[PDB]
Amino acid sequence: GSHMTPKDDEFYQQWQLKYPKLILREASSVSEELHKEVQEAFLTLHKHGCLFRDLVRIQGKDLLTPVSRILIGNPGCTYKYLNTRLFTVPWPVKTEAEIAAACETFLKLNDYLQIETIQALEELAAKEKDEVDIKSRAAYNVTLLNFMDPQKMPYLKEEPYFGMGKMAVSWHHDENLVDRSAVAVYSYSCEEGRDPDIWHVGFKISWDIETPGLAIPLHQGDCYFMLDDLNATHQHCVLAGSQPRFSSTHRVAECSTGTLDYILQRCQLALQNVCDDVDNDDVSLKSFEPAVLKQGEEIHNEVEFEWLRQFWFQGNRYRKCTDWWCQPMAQLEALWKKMEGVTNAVLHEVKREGLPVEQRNEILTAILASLTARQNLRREWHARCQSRIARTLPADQKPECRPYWEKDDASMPLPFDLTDIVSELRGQLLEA
Ligand SMILES: Nc1ccc(-c2c3ccc(=O)cc-3oc3cc(O)ccc23)c(C(=O)O)c1
Ligand SMILES: O=C(O)CCC(=O)C(=O)O
Ligand SMILES: [Mn+2]
Repeated sequence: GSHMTPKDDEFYQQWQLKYPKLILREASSVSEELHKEVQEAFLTLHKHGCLFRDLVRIQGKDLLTPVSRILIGNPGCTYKYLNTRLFTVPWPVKTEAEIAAACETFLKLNDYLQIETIQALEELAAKEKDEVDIKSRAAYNVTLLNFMDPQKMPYLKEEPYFGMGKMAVSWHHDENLVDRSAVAVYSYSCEEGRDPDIWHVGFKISWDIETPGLAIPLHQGDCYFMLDDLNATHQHCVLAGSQPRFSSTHRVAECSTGTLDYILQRCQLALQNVCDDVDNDDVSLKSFEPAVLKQGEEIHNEVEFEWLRQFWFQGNRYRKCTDWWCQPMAQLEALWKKMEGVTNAVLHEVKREGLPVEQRNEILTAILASLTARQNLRREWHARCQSRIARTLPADQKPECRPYWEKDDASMPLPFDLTDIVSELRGQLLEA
């Protein structure tokens, strides 16, 4: 396989024909005011130690990301990538001053790229011959900031299909975005085919290593845009240059189950089955209808694994840049605590003498999948907090396996290990 750069005559026609949805707006087209401001913001944020490598999970393997990052965006919003839920350090939509200033900066960058994107989608629709679709597909709600110093890596991976050389980030799609939403990137480089010293973004068509890929050079302050279905039909990578580089990748996160407000509302829904006169250990339930119980235990898992464990796995490295999620995480944890009491109550009702076995088996069938999953995921999370590489990470932001309590701890109604309880309930349902 081979690739094209501006050095090739075919590059330009290839781009115009097979990539009308990829746009480049060079540093020139953006005000020097903005450049200085966002570059300063990157640099303060780096100096404050705000960007972290993530301890992600891909195809069974625990991996540190070579790139270090921080998520910034709408308050209460989250972005899930490579099985890791990033929580926004918030920007001032309708903290240590400096850090708050940088977030405001990236908010205005966001406004600018949003305008540019709408503009480009308008021109794109015009060449193809509804403005709600356009504005929603450009309504960026977060940006994921990236940093890599390539001299810090002992050995970089070779781009395997087209000879593009060294890769900072492998071929992928930006995942979990609103359908056909655009992606806008501000690239900031600290400065026989593609020049190894310059950073490039690479592109290929999915499934296809015969059509030569493109490597677009990125100089300081250059911006690129992926429009409409480009991010789905094509893969992209990042090709390392000689110097360090920052980037700001503004996206429309699909967040329909990804906001604080959403998960709080799910918790409230589970707790509608609970007599709520008073908050004590005496949890009593309004109903034991299978469908209501299933839902409650499903929500129990949702808040526990998508929110609590995800959050605390990141070693609380937010209080380094914000405390916005502190009380929300305390509130969710308490809501999850009550839900522990709920599961206990359901177990108590199952073991109760005087319950017709038909109603007992109706309940078991409703909750077994949830308690099973709660066991399996709890093991995964516990392993993932010990493991090989979790060893190394600085104790100042190393994975905490929260919530966690010992067998001896009697502030909690149930044990962390549910294996006994799962076997016992699975046996009863087979009792013929
Ligand atoms: N240790 C690593 C962990 C993750 C990735 C990586 C990927 C590695 C493999 C892959 O198929 C997709 C990847 O997508 C990424 C997206 C990001 O925003 C950041 C990193 C990746 C990589 C990589 O780029 O090869 C290495
Ligand atoms: O930095 C870029 O240009 C693309 C962003 C990216 O691939 C990433 O790190 O998620
Ligand atoms: Mn990317």
